[PDB]
Parts: sequence; C-alpha cells; structure tokens
Amino acid sequence: GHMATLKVIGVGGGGNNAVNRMIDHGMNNVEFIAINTDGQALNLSKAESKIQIGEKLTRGLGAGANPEIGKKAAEESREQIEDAIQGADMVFVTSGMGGGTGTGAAPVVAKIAKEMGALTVGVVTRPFSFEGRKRQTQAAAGVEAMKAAVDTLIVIPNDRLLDIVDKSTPMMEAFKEADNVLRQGVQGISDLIAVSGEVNLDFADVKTIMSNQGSALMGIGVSSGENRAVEAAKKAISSPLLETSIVGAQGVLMNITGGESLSLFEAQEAADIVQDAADEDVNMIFGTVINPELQDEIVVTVIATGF
Ligand SMILES: Nc1nc2c(ncn2[C@@H]2O[C@H](COP(=O)(O)OP(=O)(O)O)[C@@H](O)[C@H]2O)c(=O)[nH]1
Ligand SMILES: NC(=O)c1c(F)ccc(OCc2cccc(C(F)(F)F)c2)c1F
Ligand SMILES: [K+]
Repeated sequence: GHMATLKVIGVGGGGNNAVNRMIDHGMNNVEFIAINTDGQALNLSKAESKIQIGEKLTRGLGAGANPEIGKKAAEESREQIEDAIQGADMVFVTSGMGGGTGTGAAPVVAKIAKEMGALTVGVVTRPFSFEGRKRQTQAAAGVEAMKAAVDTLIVIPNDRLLDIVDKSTPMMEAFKEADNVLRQGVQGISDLIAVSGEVNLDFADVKTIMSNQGSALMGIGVSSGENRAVEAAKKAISSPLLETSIVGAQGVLMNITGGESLSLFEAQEAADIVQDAADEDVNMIFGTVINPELQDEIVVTVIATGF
C-alpha cells in the first residue's frame, strides 16, 4: 500500500494566487507550500507552509521584475526549500513567468525537488501580449529554464484567456479558468492514487508517462447522453488554454470512469479519439473505473507527454 505524497508549491505572486484559490476548494490529501520574496503577499497566503526567500537580498520586498534576484533568493534559501519539499513523491511547481520571483526562483525550486527524486511537474503561465515584448522575452527564458529543471512542463499562455472571455467577463473569473488547469491535474492524480480501478493504474504508471518527458497535457472531459465517450474524450484533449496540443504525443496515460453502463465499445471510441492524435508508437496506459454512484455521466482523463 503505497500512498504517494503530493505537494503543490506556488512560487512568486501568480503562483501563490493560484494556490490560494485552489485552497479555497479545500483539497484534502495535498500539501500546499507558498514561496515568495514578497513578505506582504506571503502573509496573506492560505498555505500551511510559507517560505520567505531572499529576505537579506530584497529586505522583504519582491524581486522588482528582476529574475536574477528571484534566482539568488531561492539559492540563499535552498535549505529551507529542501526542508519543505522533504518526503514528496510528486511536486507541482506553479508560477507566472515574466516577473522576478517566479521567473528566477521557480526553476531553482523545481531543480531541488527533482534532485530529491520527486516527480516534478511545472505548471506556469506566459504573460499577456499586452504586458509587452520585454516581459514576454523574460518569461520565455524562464520557460526554458523550467524545461531544463522539471520532468514535465505545462505552459498556459495568458493570451489564451482572451479566447474564452467576452468583453465583460471579470478578470478574476478568467483567472479561475487558468487555475483549473492546475487544480484538475492535481485532483486527477490524487484520484488515481486513492481509487482502485477495475483496470488499475497507479503512481508508477504516472512516473513512466511523466518522468523526464518534456511538454505535457493534463485534461479532463465530462459528458452524458448519446456519444458521451467521444464527447468526453474530445473535451479532455481540447482545452483552449494550452500551448502544447496533443498532436504528436509519445506517451498517454488515459482513464475512463463511468457507472455500470460503461460499455466496452465506448472505451474503444474514447481511446481511438486520443490515439488519432498521438504518435503511432505512443506508449498508452489505459485504465477504467466503474463508479456505481454515477448514472449517465462518463469522465475521461488524459495525461499526454513527449513532443
Ligand atoms: N493567469 C494569471 N496570471 C498571473 C497572475 N498573477 C500574475 N500573473 C502573470 O504572472 C506574471 C508574473 O507576475 P508575478 O507572479 O506577480 O511576478 P513575481 O511575483 O515577481 O514572480 C505576470 O506578468 C502575469 O502574466 C494570476 O493570478 N493569474
Ligand atoms: N484506473 C485507475 O486506477 C484510476 C482511478 F481509479 C482514478 C483516476 C484515474 O485517472 C485519473 C487521471 C488520469 C489521467 C489524467 C488525469 C488528470 F486529470 F490529472 F489529467 C487524471 C485512474 F487511472
Ligand atoms: K488507482
């Protein structure tokens, strides 16, 4: 009975905002850690564990949009970061790229987690085009440093939020759509670990698909009625918010959850939808859960890696 320890680590302002809004959902088995230079913002974190990094460097302020200060701050506090990560089997490092603390400290946090043997997944945003070319270039250097430091990376370009709002959608409601990329991935792994499937997948399968595998997609689709399996699988692989599409995926961990009505035929239909985008040589690990509490709903979940 292996019970994998998951930790979610927010780094910098945007990363800790996302963690705060996830905590408001009361996610149970996951440990949340807040890392920031900015002591004012950190004091408002809802996370159980708070690490103020770089206090001697920034005097308790943020990094002032300087990634070099964010990096140095994380290095100054390496021992406190190590202490906080201790015991993790999987770490999600979440951060907004383009500022000073996330850009510079998130790759250091990720490297420390990977050095300690944890499966390390980064979930980061790129800045809106309206924030300027300079911020975008700073963020892209952060993205590349994150790629070098993580097992798998999910990139959310903030510009994609402009594809799902109308002219009146509140900014905070838009931000919750981006938060949900992180939330569904964390929750989905948590479910995989906790629940015993009829075709059972576990953390070792997650490790095979995600360890040292570059870009990643973590998606979920829910549908009912006619064509529910095709529609749910299409939703799981078709988020408007991701940079990396599933085209070309070399690894897929896929699960279908339904009630007792879940048919073998619709399992095939869902798998074929996902296969018809991945590489012909994709390593597919397919699982199934029968949840008799469900009636007509089917849930398809996909991890796709390897581009
Ligand atoms: N989607 C989203 N993006 C954010 C949020 N906060 C900040 N950002 C983005 O993250 C980038 C860096 O900002 P921030 O995390 O505050 O900087 P840092 O604290 O110095 O690392 C910004 O340029 C924005 O693109 C948020 O709550 N949601
Ligand atoms: N068959 C199982 O043991 C099982 C189970 F009993 C519960 C959930 C499972 O998969 C959840 C999942 C899969 C891929 C991607 C995601 C995420 F949403 F994170 F992207 C989540 C399972 F495989
Ligand atoms: K399982």
